[PDB]
Amino acid sequence: GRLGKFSQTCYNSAIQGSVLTSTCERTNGGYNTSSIDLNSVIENVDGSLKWQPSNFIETCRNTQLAGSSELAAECKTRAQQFVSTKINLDDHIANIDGTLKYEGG
Ligand code: NA
Ligand code: NA
Repeated sequence: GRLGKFSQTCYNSAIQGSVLTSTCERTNGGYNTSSIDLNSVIENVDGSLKWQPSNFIETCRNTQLAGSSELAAECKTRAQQFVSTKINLDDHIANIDGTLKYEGG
């Protein structure tokens, strides 16, 4: 399961806020410096940093809009059974001058 392992062929890595920057070896020699913002892939669960789960489409089926604003679907529990669920998209999706935009807690 060899996902990741950037550190093996990079150096001068550092973190500032949510951003990792490092200088990494290219396939045919030479280096490149790049950054990755970790806010979209790591989350704080009750004081513990965790990798965010796979996109919900991987573990949910039959997604649809129920009525004017609810996302409904059937999703897998940790025990791997599908159950019904819904979420009101009006909670956090706004019309900003004609375009759908997220506004989070
Ligand atoms: Na560079
Ligand atoms: Na505006």
